[PDB]
Formats: sequence, structure tokens, C-alpha cells
Amino acid sequence: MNAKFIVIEGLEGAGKSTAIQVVVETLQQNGIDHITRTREPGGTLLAEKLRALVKEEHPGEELQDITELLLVYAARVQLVENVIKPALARGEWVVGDRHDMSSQAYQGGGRQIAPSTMQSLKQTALGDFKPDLTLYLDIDPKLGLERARGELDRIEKMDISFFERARERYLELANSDDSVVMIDAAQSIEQVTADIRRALQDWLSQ
Amino acid sequence: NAKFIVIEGLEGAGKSTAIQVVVETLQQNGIDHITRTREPGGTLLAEKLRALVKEEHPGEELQDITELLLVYAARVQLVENVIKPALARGEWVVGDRHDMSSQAYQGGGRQIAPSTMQSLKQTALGDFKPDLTLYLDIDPKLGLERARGRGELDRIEKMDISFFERARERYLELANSDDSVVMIDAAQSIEQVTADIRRALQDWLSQVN
Ligand SMILES: Cc1cn([C@H]2C[C@@H](O)[C@H](CO)O2)c(=O)[nH]c1=O
Ligand SMILES: Cc1cn([C@H]2C[C@@H](O)[C@H](CO)O2)c(=O)[nH]c1=O
Ligand SMILES: [Cl-]
Ligand SMILES: [Cl-]
Repeated sequence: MNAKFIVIEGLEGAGKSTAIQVVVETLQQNGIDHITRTREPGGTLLAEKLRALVKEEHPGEELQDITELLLVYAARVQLVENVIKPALARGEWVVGDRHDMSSQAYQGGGRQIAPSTMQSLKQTALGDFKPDLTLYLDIDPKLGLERARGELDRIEKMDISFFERARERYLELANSDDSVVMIDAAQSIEQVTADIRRALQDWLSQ
Repeated sequence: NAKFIVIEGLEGAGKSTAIQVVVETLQQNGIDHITRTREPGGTLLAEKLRALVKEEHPGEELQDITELLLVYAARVQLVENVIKPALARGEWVVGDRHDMSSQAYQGGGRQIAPSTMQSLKQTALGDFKPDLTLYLDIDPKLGLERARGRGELDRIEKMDISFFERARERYLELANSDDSVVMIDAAQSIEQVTADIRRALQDWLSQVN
């Protein structure tokens, strides 16, 4: 095995942090002890500042959808170039909390930004770079918002249909991509854990 | 018919005082309401983006593509919330830098290819463009010696000389191939600069109808 980038995806409330930890422990049980964890938007000083700009409301100013996409991308470029690519080049595996699949679902599906725009901006910012394995934790939008309880950011204040379109695109990508495996996240902790731990052990042996 | 006039040039070419000349000239020809803008900036979010772009970043390297995406992010905000709405109200707009700056600095300076610049331009701004542009040309060295007189130099103002040479070189190609861009010599004196701006501007106003 050589180093890989594994991404956890899904709506908020899908138990992403449980999944991250499951993924990490699996790799450890498999003799992989050098692992880097990341989150997006974020993971660098500047990326974290961009995350805060994206999650806040701006007074006397409408945050345009394209702006939103440009910002998540600017944060993505920083992470990929300063943290992710160098870790992989050194033989360190990277486990991330969201990556580009989130822009496709949130900005593509949710904001309804033209797919052609999505495609060319992904091209300019990332070229060909892509995760090696993504675990998309799928959950019903209302169930998910009601598990995220315990303050709603600018995106989390959007109406339900927004999350439904995000979900639909997440589903279109998950079925059309063999490097994406779907996990039913509305099960109990023992079971989400079993399916993640089983889809990854599985994937590794391949 | 509201117009959007942009003043361009390397930093230190004398942009702030050229906008004044432009503003006063428009005021003599009976143009009542004018909005002033600068880029990146001009909105609370745009200003925060300006600081991120102008500031250093010990801890990490700021990639050229990130820089490009941040100036366009600042631009989309300004254009959509301030320029277009002001133009719709019958107001003229005079801005300190616009897209030509991304072409000179990110395209020429950073050497990002024209097709990348051109597709990000389409994605962010569509076919929106200023009606007139005054490019104040100046020798790069002289440009930086003047900037220093205002205050400390930003991340970008600290690049080696060739960066500014490539940007100037790009501004000149653009000034030459575009009929809506007119070049002013900033090597001249304050009177001479003021006078060419006033005349170039004067001509353009008549040659409209
Ligand atoms: C990474 C990413 C996150 N988001 C949203 C979902 C919010 O919960 C998230 C904050 O992590 O910002 C996007 O809209 N697009 C993206 O590309
Ligand atoms: C508007 C704009 C400014 N800049 C530069 C000029 C100044 O505002 C600041 C420092 O040179 O950023 C760019 O590099 N690209 C741009 O598109
Ligand atoms: Cl979660
Ligand atoms: Cl200047």
C-alpha cells in the first residue's frame, strides 16, 4: 500500500466525526500509524479564515453564489497544495472531513450553479486531483438537521429543499463513481461503524 | 446613460489623484451623482479579502490560483452589490482598478495563462466591462519608489522587478488592442498628468451619442 486520501462526506448531522475516527482506527489496526487529518473549508490559517467568512452573514451585503464557490475553492487550493499533496508525497495518509464532493452537492445541487461553471472551476483549481476513497454518509435531511442540534451558520439557515437537492447530487455522484461508497447513516452507532469498518477493510484488500 | 470609468496602472502611477481629476471633470460636464470604488475592496467582505491578499502569511504559502480566486471573489461582490446597482440608479462609477489588474498582475505577473484568465472572467463577470479605462503607465522601478512614499509595501509589492515588468508589459498589450482603453504617461508631472486625463476624458464624452 502507498499513501491515500480518504474523504468523509455527507450532510451535517450524519456523524462525520464518528466516521473519521472509525476510518482512522481501521488504518491503525492495519499498521498505518502516520495519518494527517483535515477539514474543509479549512485546515490552514488562511483556509480557516475563509471558512469563517463563508459560515457568517455579512451586514449590508449579499454574498453571491459565485463568490461562495470561489471562496470554498480558494480554501481548497490552500489545503491541497500545502497539506494534502505534501503528506501524500511523504507516504502519509490523509483523512479529510469534506472535499470537492461538497461543492458539487452544496454549490452545484443546492445553489443550482451551472454544471459547466462547476466543471471549469474544478479544472482551474484542482486540475485532475481527486480523493482515492470517499465514504458518503447518506441521511435524510430533516433527520440530519435534528442530529446536528447542540447555532445554524449561513448555509444551515437555508430551506429544506436546498438540502434535498444537495442530497440528490450526492446520490448521483455516489452511484456513478466506483471510488465512492455509500453508508446508510440513519442506523445505530454499532452499525454505521460496522459498515464503514467493513467497506474500508474491504477497499484496502483490493 | 451611466458609465463605469476605471483608472489603471502599476501601484505608484498616481491613481488616487487621477480619480479626483476624473470626478471633477465629470462634475463640470453636469454629471451629478458619482460612486467611487477601489479593488479589491469596496464592500465589507471585499475589504476583508483585500487584507487577506495584501498581508503576508507566515505559516503557509499563498498559491497563485488562490490569489486569483480571492481578487475575483472580491470583484464579484463589488460588481453585484455596488457597481451594477449604482449604474441602474443613473449613477456614474469611477473605480481604482478592475479586471485589467487581474490580467496584468495574475496573468502577466504570475504568468497564469490567458485561457485560464479568460474563463474565470466569464464565470465571474459574464460580459460586464467598463465603458472607459485610463491606464496610467509608469516605469516599474519609479512606480515602487513612489509607493514606498505612501507606506510599507504589501506582499505583492515585494515581488522582484521582473514581476512588475511582466505586468506592465501586459497592461501595454491590452491598452493597444482595446479601443475603450486610453494610455496616460505617469512619468510626466502632476500638471501634465492632470491635463491629459482631462483631455482624453473630454474627447470620450463628446464621442458618445
Ligand atoms: C467544503 C464545503 C462546505 N460547504 C458548506 C457546508 C457547511 O456545513 C460547510 C461548513 O463546513 O460549508 C459548502 O457549501 N461547500 C463546500 O465546498
Ligand atoms: C484588483 C487587483 C489588485 N491586485 C493588487 C493591486 C493592489 O490592490 C494589491 C497590491 O498590489 O493587489 C492584483 O494583484 N490583482 C487584482 O485583480
Ligand atoms: Cl456530522
Ligand atoms: Cl497608484
